[PDB]
Amino acid sequence: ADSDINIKTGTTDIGSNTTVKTGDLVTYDKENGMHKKVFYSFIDDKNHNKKLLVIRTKGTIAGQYRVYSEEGANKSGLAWPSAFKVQLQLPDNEVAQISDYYPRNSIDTKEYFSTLTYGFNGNVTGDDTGKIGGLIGANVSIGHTLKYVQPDFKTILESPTDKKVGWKVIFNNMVNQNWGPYDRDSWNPVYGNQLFMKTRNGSMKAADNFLDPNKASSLLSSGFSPDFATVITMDRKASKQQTNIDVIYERVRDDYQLHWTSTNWKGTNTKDKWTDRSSERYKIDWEKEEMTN
Amino acid sequence: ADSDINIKTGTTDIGSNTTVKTGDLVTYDKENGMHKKVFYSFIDDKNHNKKLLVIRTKGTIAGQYRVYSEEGANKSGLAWPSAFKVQLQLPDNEVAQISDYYPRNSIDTKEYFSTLTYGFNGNVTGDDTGKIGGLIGANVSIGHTLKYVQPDFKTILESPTDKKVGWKVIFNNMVNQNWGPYDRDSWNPVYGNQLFMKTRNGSMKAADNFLDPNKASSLLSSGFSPDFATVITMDRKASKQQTNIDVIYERVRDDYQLHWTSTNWKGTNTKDKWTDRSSERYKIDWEKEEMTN
Amino acid sequence: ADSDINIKTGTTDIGSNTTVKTGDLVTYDKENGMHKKVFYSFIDDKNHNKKLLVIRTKGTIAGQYRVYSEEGANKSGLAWPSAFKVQLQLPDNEVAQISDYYPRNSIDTKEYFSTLTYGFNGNVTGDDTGKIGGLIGANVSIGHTLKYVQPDFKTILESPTDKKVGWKVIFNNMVNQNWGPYDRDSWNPVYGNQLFMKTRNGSMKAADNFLDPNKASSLLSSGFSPDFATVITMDRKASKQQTNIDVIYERVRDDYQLHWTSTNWKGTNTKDKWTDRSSERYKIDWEKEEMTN
Amino acid sequence: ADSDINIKTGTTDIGSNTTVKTGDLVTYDKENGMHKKVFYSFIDDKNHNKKLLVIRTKGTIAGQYRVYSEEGANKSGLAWPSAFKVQLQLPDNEVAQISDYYPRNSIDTKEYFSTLTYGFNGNVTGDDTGKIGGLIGANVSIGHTLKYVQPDFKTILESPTDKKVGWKVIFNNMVNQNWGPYDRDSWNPVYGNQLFMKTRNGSMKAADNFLDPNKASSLLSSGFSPDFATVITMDRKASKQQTNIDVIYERVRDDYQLHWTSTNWKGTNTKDKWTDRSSERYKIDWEKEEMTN
Amino acid sequence: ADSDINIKTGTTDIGSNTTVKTGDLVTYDKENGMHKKVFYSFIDDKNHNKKLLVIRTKGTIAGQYRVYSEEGANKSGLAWPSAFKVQLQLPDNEVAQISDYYPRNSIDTKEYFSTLTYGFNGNVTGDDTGKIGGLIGANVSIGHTLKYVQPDFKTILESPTDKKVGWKVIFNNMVNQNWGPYDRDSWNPVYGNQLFMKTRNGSMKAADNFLDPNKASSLLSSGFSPDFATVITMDRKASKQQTNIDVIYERVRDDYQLHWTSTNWKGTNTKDKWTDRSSERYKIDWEKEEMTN
Amino acid sequence: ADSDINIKTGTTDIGSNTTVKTGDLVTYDKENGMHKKVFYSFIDDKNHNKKLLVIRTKGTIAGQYRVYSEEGANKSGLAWPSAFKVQLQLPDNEVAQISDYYPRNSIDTKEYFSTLTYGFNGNVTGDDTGKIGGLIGANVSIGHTLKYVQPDFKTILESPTDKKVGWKVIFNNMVNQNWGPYDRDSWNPVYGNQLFMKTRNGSMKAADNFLDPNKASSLLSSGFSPDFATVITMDRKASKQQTNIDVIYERVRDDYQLHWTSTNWKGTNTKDKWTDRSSERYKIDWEKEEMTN
Repeated sequence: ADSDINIKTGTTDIGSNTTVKTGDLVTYDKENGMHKKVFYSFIDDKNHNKKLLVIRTKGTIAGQYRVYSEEGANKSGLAWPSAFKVQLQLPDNEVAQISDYYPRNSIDTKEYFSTLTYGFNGNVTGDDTGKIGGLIGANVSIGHTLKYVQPDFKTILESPTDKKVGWKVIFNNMVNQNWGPYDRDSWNPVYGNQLFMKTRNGSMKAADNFLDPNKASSLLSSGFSPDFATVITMDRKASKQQTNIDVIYERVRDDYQLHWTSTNWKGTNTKDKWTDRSSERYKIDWEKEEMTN
Repeated sequence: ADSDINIKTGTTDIGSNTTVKTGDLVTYDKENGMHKKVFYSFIDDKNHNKKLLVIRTKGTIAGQYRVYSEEGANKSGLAWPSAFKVQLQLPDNEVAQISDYYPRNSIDTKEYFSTLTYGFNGNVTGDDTGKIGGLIGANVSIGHTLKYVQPDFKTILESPTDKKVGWKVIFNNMVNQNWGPYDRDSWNPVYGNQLFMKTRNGSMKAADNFLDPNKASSLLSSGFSPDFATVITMDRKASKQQTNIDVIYERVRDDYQLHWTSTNWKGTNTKDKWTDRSSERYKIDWEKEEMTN
Repeated sequence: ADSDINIKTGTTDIGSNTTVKTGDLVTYDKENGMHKKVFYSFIDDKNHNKKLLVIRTKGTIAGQYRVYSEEGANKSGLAWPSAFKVQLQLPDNEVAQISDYYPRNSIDTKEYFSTLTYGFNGNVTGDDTGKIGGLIGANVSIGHTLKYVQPDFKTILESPTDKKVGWKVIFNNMVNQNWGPYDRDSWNPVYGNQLFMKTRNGSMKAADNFLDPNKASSLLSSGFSPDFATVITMDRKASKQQTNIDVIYERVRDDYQLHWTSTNWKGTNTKDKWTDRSSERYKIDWEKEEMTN
Repeated sequence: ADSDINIKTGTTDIGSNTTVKTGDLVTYDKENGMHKKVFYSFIDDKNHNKKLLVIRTKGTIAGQYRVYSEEGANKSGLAWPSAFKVQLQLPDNEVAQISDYYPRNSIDTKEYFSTLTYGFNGNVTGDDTGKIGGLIGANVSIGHTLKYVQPDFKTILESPTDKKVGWKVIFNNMVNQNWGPYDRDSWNPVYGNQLFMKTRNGSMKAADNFLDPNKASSLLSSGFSPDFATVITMDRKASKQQTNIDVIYERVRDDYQLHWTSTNWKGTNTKDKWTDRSSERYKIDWEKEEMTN
Repeated sequence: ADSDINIKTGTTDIGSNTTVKTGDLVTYDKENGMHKKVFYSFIDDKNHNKKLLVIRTKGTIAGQYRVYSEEGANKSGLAWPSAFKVQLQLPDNEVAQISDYYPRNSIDTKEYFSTLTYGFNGNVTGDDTGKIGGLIGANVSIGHTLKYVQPDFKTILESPTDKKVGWKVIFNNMVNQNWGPYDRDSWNPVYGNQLFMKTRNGSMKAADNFLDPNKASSLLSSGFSPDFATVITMDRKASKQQTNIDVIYERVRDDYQLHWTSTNWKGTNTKDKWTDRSSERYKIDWEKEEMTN
Repeated sequence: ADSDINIKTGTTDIGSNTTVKTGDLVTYDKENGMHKKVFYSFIDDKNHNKKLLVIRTKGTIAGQYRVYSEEGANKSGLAWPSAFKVQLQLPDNEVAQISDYYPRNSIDTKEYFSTLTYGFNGNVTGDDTGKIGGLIGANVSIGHTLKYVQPDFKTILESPTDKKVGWKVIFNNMVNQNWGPYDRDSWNPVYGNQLFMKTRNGSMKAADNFLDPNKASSLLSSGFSPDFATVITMDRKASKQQTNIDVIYERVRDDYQLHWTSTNWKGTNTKDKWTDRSSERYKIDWEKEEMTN
């Protein structure tokens, strides 16, 4: 921080004594169930070597966790979102550049416990018959415990360039009725992948043996709301002061099936079965300081 | 955060050098037990590409946790709120759009502990006859503990569109006298669903074996107070500057029944038995900057 | 928060550039042991569609925990506060409305631990007579732990309407000398309800066997200090600009009896035996911005 | 909080555009070992319906933990502070009223853990004589752990009226050299009350077997420093604009006695054996805005 | 802190009453997969004895966790980033100097638990054949537990000079599907280094038995975003007011190889196999207050 | 704090309404590997009885952990930093004085847990031969656990005078691959001091059996960055308004050696084997308010 290097807090920040122009653009993709919103801000700070545009991609991508197929009361399929993505990209010829973005990837951590225990113990015995016993034993033990926190979905910044940047919010693992957690590769010889399995031996229809969406991550059904920031810089001398930028909102769905094996339910999961993409092109005008679609 | 992208904090926010018009609208629906309040704010920031309206839906929806029927000291039923909802909807023909909302869905997390321990141990026996013994054992154990916090109710943002948005605050699980927690599906072969059961063998009227409301989640009886924000944007060039919007407050009740088998108490719960819906239309005048009903 | 929807913090609040008129009104009800204080504030913000009055009910209701009954050396009774209440009410012929209140009901939570542990272990034996013993075993163990924090009293907002609002701070459960906790229904076949029982077999007068107030929640004796806010809105065009409002401070007391049973003490608790109600009418003059009693 | 009811923070607070007059009055009572200090502030805010006076009582009351009696090397007594009190009282004829005070009583909490564990385990044996053994067992258990933090002294707001208010800082319990905690009633058949017992059977004089003051709560010896605030309101139209108020600082002492039983030290504690009271009258002049003694 | 030495906060910071010149410079290195961004700030504060330039190196270095080799179906290698580095260096002939930098190295800590437990116990036995028996045991244990937090990567400031400074974010250790953690030296006689081994006995080809990147530190694949700051000072009297500086972004990759023994999978890791170096020369002009590349 | 004594925050602090002159002085000692930086500030506050100079000693001293000798494959030595020091001293004849400094020594704490557990257990046995067994036991246990956090290095303020002040950051203890912690006196009869021993039995060259620096405290290699402040006061009437001050940056290295015992590695540590001192003289001119070297 500025204070760490003996400089007045905020001394190096951009934006002071500058008139900032903001805007809001909303688009609803019915087919893809995506409410997409861009909130932008043009900052042309004259004490800065470039014009700046901050693009905040928000809105909400519905989850759409849903039983889609059902062939027999012993077989059914469930579609669920294994990944949500937001990506922005400047066409090859553009002179403006991706300069910054937030959030970024943070370094995870874990706590580790190492334990060593020494012990001795004696023991004198007897009986109503006069006999007397004796016991002397020792003991040692080495314990190791690992502790780490894990979110239902991980928010990752995709390797950016000066032309593109993106974020993917991917399913990590999830608790199923106080068990697991489970993930896309969880496997049990008897039950297979129990990720979204309600009962193991329940005797009901297949379509009726999936975890209640309310008892699972809310992003799976109701959805995830992007809140990412992208900073584009533009030279004041660039010959062309109009820039196009394409934005993609995407949902990748997995296929989780449950079938009855005469004795119990067994679950299977196939990755990236379906991909839903919604694309929009925005026109950036650095002279009028407006963004449109 | 603005500071993460080297921008002066607050530089991109809307509302400066703007006169904000606010207002309060209260409606009480006695039949449905709902105190409904709208707190709105028109922000027509000329440096923003559109007019802005912030609609805050508050007040509170009574829980209405009560014994509604009773067919003898052996049977009785209890109605309880399994869900509270608030929805805002713009008629499809409106040019105005839903642009943002808060709160949204947050990624849940959990703690995982994996432990591995191994030890050795000596032992020497002996009796007053000169006999000497000896024991040598070793062991290993693998253990894993899962930890996660669970609210009694979950606050969820439903998949919004540019015309409708909503929230649902649904019953999750609950502690019953230091045991459980229990949920809508909890089932015991002997007692059934004990969620709101006061005693297991209690020898009293059935209408009196329901948990004391003071010992259960306060939202079940006294109620929940919505505190949601919805932002609507409007083009300043739109020919028609009046917008209608409907707001619905809702309560979904389950049916928890208790009957005396002959040896103990057994509980059962029926989902979404009743739905109380209170709707109301408001008129948004973007030129006068006022909301009415 | 305003920042969550890209708006400058505070942009939406009421009160700026407004002269606020405040007042203090204190009333002491000796018979009911109640110090009742109203702190009011008139906010007539011309950019808000209505006049506002914020009423803060404070002061403090004495607890009055006491050994009031002494029927011989084997019987004695203790009166204690199981609930404290504060209620505000507008008459039915009023155009003014209850618009907001604080605090409200919060969603409680609980932490849950699920553990699975298994292990193996060898074991060879031998005595000074050639014999050699062997042992091989395994083990599995499932365990779950429920953790939840519990306040001595719970502060609850009762289902409000546009004419009435209220809070009740009710006894939840309490620790009795490093044990329990106990509540209004704790029942032990031998000692009954030990909520406020000092000793179990002590040989003293029944009146001297109650828990020292200094060792129980301080609200039980010294008392609870309300700190609630109610906001009332009034249309500036309504014919009458005067409003009456009744405020009621209330204390509900239980009766904890202790009796000697030949060998030890046993306790019983009777619910809501007494109710100390203290009401007062206030006049609100919206034109002079004064509140009086 | 004001933000909870959509009002600009601080809007309803008193004190703006007002000249506040403050003062310090210090008194040292030698016989009672009490440094008494009053810090006052007159706030005559013209947009508040009454004049206000904030009286803060500070200073320090010496603990005075000390061996007062000695009867040979077998018996000795120690006087210690079990309570510190501060009270303010307006004569009954005064029109001025006590309006608020701080701190007040807060709701205490506790943590409760409920645990259930399942357990199964097999086993096989076989000596060198070729005979095979076996063993199959199961197990189950329930555990409860209560956790709660306990201060050495509790700060309590005594039930106030519109004429008097006070606080009492009472001894709760205390750790004695890692043992305990112990309180005023602690009892052990062998040693009695070990609250301030240095050793259980040390060979020294009684007057030398009391716990080192440095190893016990600092309030017991060096003392307690009150930091309470009392708010008094006054009608501006009151004919008489002078007010008298008495302020009392107090210390209540218990009697801890030790005596050699021939085999070990035994402790006894007598409650409220001595009370040291220091009262002083102050004159409040609401017109000159000064307090004097 | 300034408050610690009785000085008004910020009193000694640089930057007040100074016009600061800032700039952004973005460069994308396709061959090396690096988005490089320099955000600079010239602060020529006349009450400071020298000119100052704050250089912040940001952007992001892709991780590039990939399967580069595959000699058959039973042997494949994975290239992964063991270190990310950012360095700045002023030619040795420059009069300008590196003055400060952030972050720096912080002192690590660890928690230590030492336990001593001693116990006693008895046991009285008796069989239906009138036989009685006793049992008296005793024991003592000494436990020791070590707790410490371990980031997947460590951020280290390399020993700087007045001409060169750098940081290195090096792989520390990581959790592999709840096991481990593992590091570059982890070794098992059976499976070798299991750092990125998906299965121990799977029958898939080698190239398909590497841990899925989504289940490993996100810096390994998507990458790390540098956020370092360097402060350079310059004498205002210096004859040459232009300075060259080289900035180097680097990625060091290890080579983790898997091969099927015939019974299971065995992994090995080769350190610093490859190094990707991306260097760039910037021109600093202290008179014009701009940086260019 | 000021607030604790009813005084407006910052009222007693120095610096307001004063023009502060600051400066940066950088020196790099190549032979001792020390980047030395002084950031100073002259504060001549006219409402303060003396001129002040705040000197902040920063920069960083390289750790320099390294294999210095390799006499054979069974013997090798390692040099490492056991202490880092920064000292300032005013010559005996100087009238200026050391007045304050930060950080200072903080009082350390530890957590102590004392436990007592007792219980009972019955046991009924029986077999096919007809036998009927029985068992009754009792048990008591006393456990103590000590918990305390320990930094790898301690930062200590050396005893200052009005002419000298200093800080020493000394090696405390350190975890070695999950074991230990070890310190400078750690000793095991078999392996001796395992402080920086990589493997106990490893069959490689001694020069290759030292802990990987990345797996040890970062200060050991990359170095420590001082961040200390000392304030010097000067009488405005002192005849000589020039002051000399000498600054020392120091590194003290220990010698850690490893030799092969023909069966395993054995570590040894020799204290303060080497000392690297870098001294610098600065001239303080209180009239021009500049500092030079």
